[PDB]
Parts: sequence; C-alpha cells; structure tokens
Amino acid sequence: MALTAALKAQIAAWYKALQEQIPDFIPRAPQRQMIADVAKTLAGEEGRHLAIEAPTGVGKTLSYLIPGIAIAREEQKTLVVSTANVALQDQIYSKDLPLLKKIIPDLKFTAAFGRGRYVCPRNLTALASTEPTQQDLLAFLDDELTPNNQEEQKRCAKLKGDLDTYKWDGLRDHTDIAIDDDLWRRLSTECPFFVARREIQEAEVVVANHALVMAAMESEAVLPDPKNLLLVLDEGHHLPDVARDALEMSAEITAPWYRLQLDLFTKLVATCMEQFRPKTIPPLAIPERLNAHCEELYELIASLNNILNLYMPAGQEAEHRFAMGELPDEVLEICQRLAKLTEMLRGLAELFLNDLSEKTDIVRLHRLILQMNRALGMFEAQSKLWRLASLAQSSGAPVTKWATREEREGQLHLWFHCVGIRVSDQLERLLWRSIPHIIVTSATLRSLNSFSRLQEMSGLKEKAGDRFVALDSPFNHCEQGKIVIPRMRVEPSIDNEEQHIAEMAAFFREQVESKKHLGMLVLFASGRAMQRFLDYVTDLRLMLLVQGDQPRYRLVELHRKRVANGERSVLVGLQSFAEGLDLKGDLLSQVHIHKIAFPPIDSPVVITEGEWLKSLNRYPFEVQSLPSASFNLIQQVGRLIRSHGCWGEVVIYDKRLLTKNYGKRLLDALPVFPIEQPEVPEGIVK
Amino acid sequence: ALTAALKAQIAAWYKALQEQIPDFIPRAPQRQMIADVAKTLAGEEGRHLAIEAPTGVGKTLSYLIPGIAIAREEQKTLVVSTANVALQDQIYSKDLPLLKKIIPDLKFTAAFGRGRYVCPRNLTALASTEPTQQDLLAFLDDELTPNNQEEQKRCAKLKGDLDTYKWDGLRDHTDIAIDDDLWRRLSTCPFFVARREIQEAEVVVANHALVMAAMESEAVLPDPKNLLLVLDEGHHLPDVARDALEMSAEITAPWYRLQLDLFTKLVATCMEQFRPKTIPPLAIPERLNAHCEELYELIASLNNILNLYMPAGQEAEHRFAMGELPDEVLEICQRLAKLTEMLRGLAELFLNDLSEKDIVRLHRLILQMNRALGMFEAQSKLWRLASLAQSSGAPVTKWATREEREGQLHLWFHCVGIRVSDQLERLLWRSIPHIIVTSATLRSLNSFSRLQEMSGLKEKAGDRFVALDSPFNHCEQGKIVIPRMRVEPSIDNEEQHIAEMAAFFREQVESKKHLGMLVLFASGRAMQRFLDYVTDLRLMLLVQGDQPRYRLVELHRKRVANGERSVLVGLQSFAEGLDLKGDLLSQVHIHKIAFPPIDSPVVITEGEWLKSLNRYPFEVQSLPSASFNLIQQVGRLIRSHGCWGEVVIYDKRLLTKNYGKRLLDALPVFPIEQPEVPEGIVK
DNA sequence: TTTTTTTTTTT
DNA sequence: TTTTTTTTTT
Ligand SMILES: Nc1ncnc2c1ncn2[C@@H]1O[C@H](COP(=O)(O)OP(=O)(O)O)[C@@H](O)[C@H]1O
Ligand SMILES: Nc1ncnc2c1ncn2[C@@H]1O[C@H](COP(=O)(O)OP(=O)(O)O)[C@@H](O)[C@H]1O
Ligand code: SF4
Ligand code: SF4
Ligand code: BEF
Ligand code: BEF
Ligand SMILES: [Mg+2]
Ligand SMILES: [Mg+2]
Repeated sequence: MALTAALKAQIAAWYKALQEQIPDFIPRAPQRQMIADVAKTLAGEEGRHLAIEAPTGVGKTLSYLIPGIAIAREEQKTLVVSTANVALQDQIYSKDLPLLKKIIPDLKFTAAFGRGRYVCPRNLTALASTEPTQQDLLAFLDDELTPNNQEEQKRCAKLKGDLDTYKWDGLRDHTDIAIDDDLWRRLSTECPFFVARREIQEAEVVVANHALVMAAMESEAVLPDPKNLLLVLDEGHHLPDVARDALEMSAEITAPWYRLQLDLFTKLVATCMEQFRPKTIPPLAIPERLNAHCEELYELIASLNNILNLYMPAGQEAEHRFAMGELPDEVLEICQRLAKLTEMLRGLAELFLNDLSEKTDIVRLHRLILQMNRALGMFEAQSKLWRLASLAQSSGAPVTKWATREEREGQLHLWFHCVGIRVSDQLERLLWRSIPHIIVTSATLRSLNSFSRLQEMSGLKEKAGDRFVALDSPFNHCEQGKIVIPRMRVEPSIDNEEQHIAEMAAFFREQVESKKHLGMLVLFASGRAMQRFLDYVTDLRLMLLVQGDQPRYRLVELHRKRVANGERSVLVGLQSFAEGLDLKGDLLSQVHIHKIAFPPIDSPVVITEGEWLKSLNRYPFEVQSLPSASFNLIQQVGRLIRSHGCWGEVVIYDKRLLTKNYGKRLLDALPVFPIEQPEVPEGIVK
Repeated sequence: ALTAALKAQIAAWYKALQEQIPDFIPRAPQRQMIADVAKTLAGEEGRHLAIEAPTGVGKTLSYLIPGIAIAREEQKTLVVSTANVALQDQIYSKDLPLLKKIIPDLKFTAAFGRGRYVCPRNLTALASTEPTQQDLLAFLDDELTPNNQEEQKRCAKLKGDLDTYKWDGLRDHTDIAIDDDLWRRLSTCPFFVARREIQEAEVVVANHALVMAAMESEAVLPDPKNLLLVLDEGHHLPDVARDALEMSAEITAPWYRLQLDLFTKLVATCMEQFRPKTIPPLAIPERLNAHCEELYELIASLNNILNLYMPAGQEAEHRFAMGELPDEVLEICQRLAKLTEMLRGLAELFLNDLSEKDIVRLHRLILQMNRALGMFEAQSKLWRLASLAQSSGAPVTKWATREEREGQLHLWFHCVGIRVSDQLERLLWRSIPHIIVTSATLRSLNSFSRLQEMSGLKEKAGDRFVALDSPFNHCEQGKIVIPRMRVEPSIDNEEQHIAEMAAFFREQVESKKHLGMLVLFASGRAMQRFLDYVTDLRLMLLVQGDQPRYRLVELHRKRVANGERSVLVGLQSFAEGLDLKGDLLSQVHIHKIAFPPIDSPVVITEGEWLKSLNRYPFEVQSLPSASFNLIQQVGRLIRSHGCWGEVVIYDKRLLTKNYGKRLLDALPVFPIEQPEVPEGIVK
C-alpha cells in the first residue's frame, strides 16, 4: 500500500536528474502533482484506477513514465504505455523514452504494433524480382505477387535491401520509402513481426496503441499477464470509441458458403476421431448427433438469409439497419438458437484442437491442427456475433444490428453485424477489473467541467475506488500566444467546401509570404479537404511535409531538421498531427486549423445511438457531436504552447466560432488567448 | 510531529505514574524507550522501531504512555498486540487499569479470535435440553444435546453467569472447566460486543495471530492507516506470520468432482433465475463445463502422482525436499492456479451480482455462492504458492497429507513459505504508518541481523534498531542454581530426570524460604509427568490446564499477598511476559533448555535449505530460539530493584555441552551455585 | 429549444 | 558444531 522509501527516493532522484537533462528545465507544479498521484495509484496506495486530466503541454509523458518505470522495476512488472495512434507511439519511443534513457541508461523499452503493419518477407521477395512477369493464363492462376511496374519493383528492392541493411524494422511507418495502400496490402499477408513481438517479454516499457491493447486483452496472447501489468492509457479519452470499434462483430452468413463450412467441419471432426481418437468421445462428435446439429444450424441460417434478403434489393450491394437495435421477433428467435448452436460447435472445435495439440504422426497432425484452428476461429466469430445479436441491451444501451450484401470476386456475400453502443461493462471485464491499477490520462477528459461523460462512457466509477483529478495549466497562454480568427466570408458548410478552402488557402499563402514563422502546422478534419487544399499551394510543395507522402513521424523528424536549419517547413496532416504531437518553440509557431471537426454521423452505430439518445429525450448533437468537436479543438489549439518559451498563434478558419450558438462554448473550453480577427484576401476557387 | 503539547502530556502522565507506583525507582532505559516510541509513532524518526529492552525494565508503560497520548491527540486506535491470551489478560487487568486512574476517561478493550467466544445459541441448547436417550430420530437430527446431565448443569451455570454479566463469554475468562470437545460445541452475542468495543476503543489489546488475520481478512481492525501498532514480545512475529501464511486445500478427487458439479449447477441456476445483465464468458455452460473438466482431470492426475509417494491406502504424508516439486507436478500446479483463480473470480462476480440484487430463494443461492467463493479462494491461494520456486528469498515448503475423518480418506495439499519477510512487508510494514516491535530478545549474536532477515524490517526502509540496557543489579540480586543432576535431559532419560527434578524441587519447597515459585516446562508431557511426583503438594500448586492461565496468576497473587506459599506451574504462556515483583516470585524452576522441535515439514525443509547454503541448522533454527527462551524464562525472576531469589535450571547441559557457555553468556551475569540432588525415585 | 458529416487501429 | 513439540488464528 504505502509507497516505499526506496521508491519515493528513486522517483525524486530521476525527476531531479531531469533538471540537468532538459537544460531549459522549468519547474511545473502540475507535473509534480501528476507524478505523485500516478505513483499512488500504480503502487496500490489509494484506490483502483486514476483518471487524471492535465492540460496540453503540462508534460504528462514524463509525469507517468518516471513513476511507472520506478514501480515497474521495483515490482518486476511491465509498464504498458498506450496512446491513440502510431505517430504518438513513435514520438514516445523516439523522443521521450530516449531522453529518459539518458537518465536510466539500462532502461529496456520496446514498441508493439499489430501484425498488419509488418511487411511479410515472402511477399517482399516476390514483389522485388528483377524478371517479374508474363501475362500467362498460368500466371493468372498462379497469381503470386508481381511488381506492377518497374519503379514499384525498385521500391521493393530498396525496402528489401534496407531490411537486410537493417535500416528498416518491418513496420509500414518506420521507413522513408513511401508505400501504397494497395502495395502495403500485398506486402503484408523469424519474420519481423515475431522479432518485434519477442522484445515485449524482456522490455520494462512497452509502447502500444489502444486498438492493440483491446485486442491484447481479448486475445490474451500479445502482452504479459494482466496481473503483471502496469498500464497507462495516454490520450485516454479515445478508449470508449476504440473499445466500441474493437468489440464490433461481423460474420458472413451466406447460406451455401455456410453449408460448405458445416460439411467440412463434420468431415474434419470425423477424421480427427478416426486418426487421433480421444479417450472420451464428445457426444456432439457422434456423426448422427453432429449432423443433426449442423442441419438445424444450417436451416436457421437459410431462413435468416431469406428474411434478410427480403430487406435488400435482389442482386445488388445493399444494407439494412434495424432501428433502435430491435429485431423482429422471428429474427431474434433465430439469433438466440444460432448463439446456442454455434457456441456448441465452437466448444467442440476447441476441444479437438486442445486434444490434437497436446498430442505433439507429426506432419499429418500439424495439418489437422491448422484446419481445426481455422474452424475454431470461424465458430468463435459466429458465437460472439449471435450472442451479441440476441442481447436487447448491453451496458444500458441497445446493440446496433445490421446486415450487408457486399461483393467479392463477382459474388455477393451476406454479412451480419453487431455493435454494442455502450461498452462500459466490457471495459470492466477486459481492463478495469483485470489490471490492478491503470492510469487514464489526457488533456481533454472532462466534458462541461465534469467527469460525468467519461464515467458514463468508460464505466470508471468512484464506488469501485477510481479517482478523478483535474490539474491546472502552468503556462500563461495570453503572455505567449494569440488565437486569430480571420473574417472569412463563408462558414465551412457542405455547400461551401470549395469556396472556404480557397479563402483558407489565400490567407495561408500570405502567412507564408509574411516570413514570420519558420515552423507551422496545417490541420484538416478530412483527407479530402486536405488533398483539396494542396491543389492551391502546389507552387509551395517543396516546403510542405504532407501526411501520406512519408510515414507520419518521419515527416515530423524532417520538419524538426529543417526548422533547425532556419528553413521554412510546414507540416500538413490530420488527426495524427492534431493531438499529442510535441514541437517546442520555433519548431511550431503557427498552427492553422481548417475547421471545427464535427464527427461524421452516417454510421449505423452512430445513428442507432442517435435514435436511442432521442428515445431517452437527450439531444444527439449535445451528446455525441459537440463534445467531440470541443475535445478536438482543445487538442489542436494545444499544439502551440509546449513550454514557457513557446510562442506564436493559432489560426482557426471556422467563422462559426463567432457565428453559431456553440462557438462561445467552444472558445470557453480553450485556454485563455487574446483573439484577433484580420481580414482575408479574395479566394479564387479553381 | 512531537509537538510541545504532546511532549508535555506524555511527560505529565509519566509524572503522575510516579505517585501511582510508590515503589518507583528511576529507570533510565524506560525513559529512553518512551522518547523513542513517541518519536517513531509520531512519524518524527523513520518508519518503524525495533527496540530491545531487557526483562523487567518496564516496557508495557514505556510504549503504553506515548501510544495513548499520540492516539488520543490524533484520532487513531492504539493496537497493542502480544504473544498470547495470558499476556493479553495481563495488560488488560493490570497495566491498563493502572494508568486508567491517571486517565479516568481512557477506553480500552481486548480483541480475540472468534473461536474463543461462546455461541449463545449453542449454550442455550446445551443447558436447556436433556441428554437424549439413544434414539435414531435424535441421532438423525444431531441437535446439540449434552452427553450427560452433569454437562447440562454446567452449561446452565455458564449461561447463568453469562446472562448475569458475570462471564464475558470468552473461554479464558470463566473458572468453570471446559474440555476441548465441549468448547468445540459451545462455540460457532459476546463476540460482536467485543468487536463493537474495538470500534471506539483508544487501546485494543490483541495477539499476533489476530493481527495477522486482521491484515489478510480486513475486518477485525480499523483502517490500517488510522492505527498505532505495538508488537510486544515481537520476536514471535515471523513464526506467527509463517504459521498464518500456510495455505492448505483439499484435493480429494471424488470430493473435487462433487464440488465442481455443484458449482456448475449453481452457476446455471443463477443464470436461469437471476440472470446478471452482463454474462461473463466463463459462465457460458459449454465453457464452464470445459473449464471444470480440465480442472478435474488435473486434480485426478495430481491425486495419482501424490498417491505414488504415500503409504498405500492409509493416513500418510509426503514432503518434497527443498520445496522443489517434480516438473510434472509443477506444471499441474501452475495450471491449477490459473483454473482455480478464474473460478474464484467467477464466484466472486456472481456473489456481487446476486448480492446487489425474491428473498428466500435468492438468499439461499447467495449463501451457496459465498461458500463456493470460499472454496475457490482457498484453492487459488494454495496453487499460487505451489507454483512459486521461491518466496522472500527462500524455498516454499510443499507437502501432501492423507487424513481420515468419518471412515474416508481426504487428500490435502499444503504450502508455506519458509521466509515471509516480503509478505510481512506487504501486509504489515507497508500497511501501518508506524509500528513498534519490542521485546527483551530481539538480537541474537549481539546483532539485529537475525531479526532483520526474519522480519523484513530494514534500515533502507527507514526502520530504526535500538538496544537498551538493564538497570537492575542481577549479580547483587539473584543466583543461578544449577543442581548437579545425575542424568542429562535427553530422551531415553526423561523419566529419570523428571524424578530427580521433583526430588530437588520438593526439598526447595520444604525449606520454606520462598513464598512465590514458578515452575516452567518445555512440554505438557514433561509437566504432567512431573506432577505425578508432587501430588501431595497439590493444594499449593496452581497448574496450567486446571483454570484459565491468568486466573491462575490472580489466585497466585492473592495467596502470596496473604502470606500463603504458592507455586505456579505452566508452560510457554508463563515463561515470557508474566510479571510477579518481589514476594510474588522469588524462585523460578526451569525444567530444560527449550530447544524447538525439529519435526515440521517446514522446519526440515528449512534445515536442508540452510544446509545447501552451507549453514549449520543448529546454529540458525535451534540454538537462537533456545537462547531467547532461556533469557525470557530467567527474566521472570528480577522485575525490580529489591527483587531477589534464584532461578534453578535443571538442565546440566549448560555445563556439560559446548553450547552451554553461549547460553550462559547470553544471560545477565549471575553467580552460579551447583548444589547436590537427592536420589531420584522413579514412580 | 438547440444541431452535425468521414480519423485511426486491430482482429 | 547438535536439537525434539507452545500458541493462535482464517
Ligand atoms: N519541467 C519541464 N521543463 C521543461 N520542459 C519539459 C518539462 N517537462 C516536460 N517538458 C517537455 O515539454 C514538453 C511537454 O510536452 P508533453 O509531455 O508532450 O505534454 P503533454 O502533457 O501534452 O503530453 C515536451 O517536449 C517535454 O519533453
Ligand atoms: N519505574 C519503575 N519502577 C519500578 N517498577 C516499575 C517501573 N515501571 C514499571 N514498573 C513495574 O515493573 C513491572 C515490570 O514491567 P513490565 O512492563 O512487566 O516489564 P517488561 O519490560 O519485561 O514488559 C511492572 O509491574 C511495572 O508496572
Ligand atoms: S510468417 Fe507472416 S511474415 Fe513471415 S513469411 Fe509467413 S507470412 Fe510473411
Ligand atoms: S454468535 Fe453469531 S451465531 Fe452464535 S448466536 Fe450470537 S449471533 Fe447467532
Ligand atoms: F496533452 Be499533450 F498536448 F499531449
Ligand atoms: F521483557 Be519483560 F519480561 F516483558
Ligand atoms: Mg501527450
Ligand atoms: Mg513485557
């Protein structure tokens, strides 16, 4: 419970070694506060988890890293630091942690990423063949990867050498060679993914992202045991959303495909029995029983195909969302029985998998193990899906339910989808009650000056011993920067995107001509808006580092290097650069914000949530839209001031901050800045 | 900190005490210990304080005065814990009353385990129900029925003294004899009255076992953060700790199959009738059944493996050397730890859900779930320890026992860490802000390293280690009398040696030079045997086992005060904290050097681990505790300036053997006389 | 009452 | 080096 004397001493010595390690170190009261509270929670002195809000630039990273590393070493535990995206992962791994390793020269830290971001060596080799192709029928059936053209081949040769000259580690984000979305789909499914994941076991600090932490809690195969984990959820305000996205379930239900899956599974169970018989035979493994079971399950799937197909236009890609997540009684009945039958088949598959796997006819057995694993995976998905479709509520809210008919290989496949609108109870099972003590931190945790929204979405509760701390900002923003809202003619509506982007490009272009700022950042709410904006500043492309051209944090580095040379450099990007990115002083003195980032509203889950909110007589704009845009605006504005020596301005090109009823509330959530309103040149939409 | 108001207050109380003790003689180490205990308890000087003061210095008042002052200034409960119930009673009926005069608003209570309280229901049944004559209907019911009428009458006078408020309900606080069988039936409302008194008492007088339990089952004491804790006779703490931290759980395969079947059916019935609005994955029937099957198969395998180590179909035992399990058994234990921990969590979750939630049926399910939780708590802790290779830098003792109860055999698995320093660190040292550990025997070979290694108290943590001096003039105040026993106190000579000791003792009584005597034995066997030679002296003997211990002490004091000779005879409980100044005790008879029994699986495994660390087990486990024991025993005699008399030690190995020097050198310097012994007539 | 539109990650 | 069974609790 109580912090040891060795531990407090160790934290104090490291934190003091910081004064000599940041030569321009200035004491920060909230940093000290957050060190103490983080130490208390992680060491098990006062409560379960800590949701601690500390404003942008306070220095939260070192605030949780220092105590976390101390307690990890003393307790022989693993500190897991999770952030919102790979760019912020890279920043912790490449900038914060190395600075801390100057103070702790034996610190061992790694970063963890999902398998999909790692290049596959077989695909890379095939993609980097000098003599690539024939347009053979043989080639068409043998469609192992071909280098589309010669320059792309050259890319793959470069990446292939740089893998073997060890510049590249295997991750899409960790090379300077730009790679295409489709080319990455080709490149990525001993190998870099396993040599990367091996380092987790011996690392004291693992830098992950929230998606990977969610998958890790449910898989239970990527991180160490939860009881041996110290977990910090940096930029924690994204956890519910990520959790909701992690717990979405989708499975194919196309009846002929489903019947074939059941046929194969029957055949596979029987062959396991005849070749590697278990000691006790599962009742469900008896052939008459097993295909009685499979026949009932198939007929249920066929009827659900008929029913769902009556909703959608025959023979076209389509979708149908059930309002309020309420299924018709017949469909719910079917779902409940499918949950039963697919769970039973899942359990049978798991049983055979364990039996075969314990047996470790080695090659024959390995083939059967892989097959049984694939069947097990399929029934796992099924079971989760139908158990979710059968719920009338989950965490006090409906479950979004919808079906799609989508195309692959010229064939339509029927898919069914379920998403819990609220997810708190699942967070309780996967994180809150599984990890002894967790830090949830961010500069934007409170909504309307309350932890109420967060408590509703995450499930964290005072009654369970969760603490909620709101810290102050040490910087005097009015003495360091200014918010500038140009008097644009057009609000950034939907009818005005071209006009507004052209007027923004014009003003921006004079700010570049002003030569007042070597370091600037341009932030957009959508890729389309950004790509559209780049059409107006083409003559400037040499000075721009744009998200998409090189991996995000490699762009950040290039920016740091140019600004250090007295060169004008402009970062252009999206959400990844709008949050957590740390550019001190001259590295970022002018931030351009394209818009208020109101979230998109077209998803089945978001509109089902909207109808549920309205059924509870709550306004969806107030609940699901305005806080998202407020939080985003606070983070974006927060890119500017990172120190008492930071300086400059935040241009916000959304006149609605003064124009609409919600503009006052948005500005009130921000740090206090003087506001200037300069005039705008003519915007020539092209 | 130690404010001026608090210094003055402690000062003033210690001032009034001089008038309440008119035999007062100034005691320097007493003053020192008072200042150190106040400093530590107020937080001024580190974390915890291990302070050794010699026997009789007056430690009780030394820690009581600062503790009460500081506890009162703030809003803390001073928990005074000592080694046994007899010492609890001595603090409660003697010392605390003595400074309650000075502080007439002082509130103090004693806390004991639930086992020491009578269940008023059971007492009522036994007193108000005639013995049944042999009738199956009576047998089938197995209602509490007194074996005979004598027993019924005695339960009736126990109930009369209870309801007349003449008996507090504690086994130790009535003079009516109660054998272990009858107390087993009388006990499970006095217990809740005692706990309520804990809630607003300024001083709570406990024992070490109850503190340990309070630290793991967090319900007997208040929030640790609001506690001041003194551990009187603290040299017992590691042992208590070790004994409390032993985990055992049944693993009988048929029994285990039964328990898993019941838990499965119980979970399903909860699901069907009080479904929690969130289903835990493990509660899905296909998964809970797969889980329980795997668990059962592991338990059956473990049963087979262990049955290979133990004598065939009988009461048996098997201990794993060095606490190292065969690799297959380690694998099984690790998997059992996971599986039982998961089932424990599921039972807890369901208990929480039912509990937060059709009163009669649901109450029934809640009690069933709480028992299931209990069973899986025991299992998961046991396997978690069985899985460890080391705890607190030492092996984990691991062994299985097969015992018979009602015509069937039960298989049990037991684990106990040999060192518990880290567990004491997590449960005590890091849980209470400031703790006094005090005793007359804290150092061993004139160093605090033994206590440091056993307890986990360390300087690094800001724990202080103080050794005070004795004011008393032992050489000018008493003698060590070692008679020339013909036979050593070995094993095939015990009858002979007890007959000689009885003869010498009998002449010491016939001399009439001592009004107060204490006879101390190392075993109940030896004491009972020696009593066979003094039956004619029975009327002046007060013997442990005949009345509760401290009530024997009180009778002893009354008789001695009225000029009648009195002889206390007892064991460990009379050997340590007992205080009899002056006339109450001028002759102490020590039967033996109390070397500890070397019989425990834990003690054997410790012996071989010491050996593998190239340490002589005699030097670490037997001799130091014999020295502490002898020092404490000898320390019963001299309690003051003007105390007088002698300590007869009937173990001639203090002169014959080579550890004799070291035992004698560790005592206060006493002249040693070696008188002749009468012939020993073996009865 | 109010109002709003597409980022990021992993399975 | 040599030792041998008290006490208390969940
Ligand atoms: N006491 C301090 N003095 C000076 N710079 C600091 C101090 N603490 C942190 N920093 C640096 O100031 C910036 C703080 O930013 P960061 O930790 O990214 O803030 P946030 O809390 O938004 O994550 C970083 O560059 C960090 O290295
Ligand atoms: N200053 C003193 N002078 C004389 N007797 C004292 C003094 N202080 C305490 N005593 C008494 O001496 C006896 C021994 O004290 P006690 O606390 O039993 O010693 P120990 O330190 O071994 O526990 C008690 O009766 C106590 O009240
Ligand atoms: S293992 Fe994953 S990465 Fe290595 S080759 Fe097979 S697929 Fe490509
Ligand atoms: S003690 Fe507890 S159980 Fe025994 S009677 Fe009083 S209340 Fe009922
Ligand atoms: F809150 Be900081 F800008 F990451
Ligand atoms: F040290 Be005293 F005998 F309690
Ligand atoms: Mg940050
Ligand atoms: Mg004492």
